[PDB]
Amino acid sequence: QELKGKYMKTPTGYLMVLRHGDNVLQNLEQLARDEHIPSASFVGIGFMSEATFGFYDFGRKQFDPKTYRNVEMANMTGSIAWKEGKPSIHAHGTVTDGTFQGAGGHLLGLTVGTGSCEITVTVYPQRLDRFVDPEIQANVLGLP
Amino acid sequence: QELKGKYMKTPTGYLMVLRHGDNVLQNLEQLARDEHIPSASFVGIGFMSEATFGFYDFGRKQFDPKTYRNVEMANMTGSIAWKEGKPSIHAHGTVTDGTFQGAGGHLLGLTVGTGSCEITVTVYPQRLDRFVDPEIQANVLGLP
Amino acid sequence: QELKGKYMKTPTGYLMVLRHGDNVLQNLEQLARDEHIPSASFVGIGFMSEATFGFYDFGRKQFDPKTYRNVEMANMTGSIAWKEGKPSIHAHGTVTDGTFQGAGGHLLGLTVGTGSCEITVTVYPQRLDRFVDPEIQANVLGLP
Repeated sequence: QELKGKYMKTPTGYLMVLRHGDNVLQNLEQLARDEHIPSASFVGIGFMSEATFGFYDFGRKQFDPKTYRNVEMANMTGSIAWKEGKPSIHAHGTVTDGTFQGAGGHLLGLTVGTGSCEITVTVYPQRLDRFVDPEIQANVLGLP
Repeated sequence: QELKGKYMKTPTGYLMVLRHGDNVLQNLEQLARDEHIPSASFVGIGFMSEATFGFYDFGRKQFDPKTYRNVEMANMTGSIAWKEGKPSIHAHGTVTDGTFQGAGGHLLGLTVGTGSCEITVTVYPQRLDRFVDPEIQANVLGLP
Repeated sequence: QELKGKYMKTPTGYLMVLRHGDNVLQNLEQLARDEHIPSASFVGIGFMSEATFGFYDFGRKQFDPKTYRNVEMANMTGSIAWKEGKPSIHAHGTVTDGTFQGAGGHLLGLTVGTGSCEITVTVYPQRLDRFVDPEIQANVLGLP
């Protein structure tokens, strides 16, 4: 019942409308599990109480993080796939505040604020996993 | 005849190409009315003579606005729905100038400059309204 | 064989996953030629070893360019069409670095770094050309 009222089936996939306090990537993980999404693309917009990005450091194998608060999310773009049996969301975003200046990159997590988040999901029939590309030491989406 | 030559039907919705001087959100409103769009998602790009954003102030119930001139629109992302019988466009954007620095957020209005605006519209069969969410005092897209 | 393993057919078009060292717009040109794409929209994300943008100068008929290195591409949005028999890609992007500040605009070229690039392509049945709009001295996508 977690996702009750938070999405609708569309001809090409789903439309999701998340609400105050919803954890965006976790709700996309739950959609993947509830609807058994083989793989998907998505885009979205909304208003976030917090958005955390990471810039990956290959040397020390860690994301350097940064958190923004009470920001408009001008765009999110990403994919749904799987890794080790669990949903594996890969999302980027662009956020702006009352200066209107943009920031963002690779999303680690984000939470809807006093607003909503509209997400347009295009679902594919192929079950896709992500794997570590040994040439670069990063996760990449595998295609058939 | 307003929209003559400005869009084509696609398998999933429409593709719109707006031209010098066109008011982007107003042309999306007109597409909604002319094609009786129940609801839709969209993304787009273009070059704007002006783009006006707003950062909403919940205390005084007003957007603080900011206008940018002669800017590339690196992305727009949004939705078409209805409110009180009229089209209700919810759009965000990201704009850049000759410094290449990004800015944007919630769009209040924008006008195509010496360029064009390409808009990819995905149309859904469900008629959707936006409503004020009393928990947050903001418009949210209602789903069935 | 250039594009072997780099894309899959989807119900609405293609999904492309480009890899370290791939030239993004050139690979989209090659997809257009290999799959005889009449026209298309796309969005994408990835990590770029370099991304070059241009801000067009109408007076001297040239793009002023700027190159960013080792950047996350928070979004790309664009279209595939044709001009003089050759693919004509029109793409914008938004990139961020370890400051998380955003930059971008009109893309002249970009190369995948130690990462990948996921591209969601929506294909239309209509063959579209771009043409110079004599009122503005810029290329615009022509519609039927």
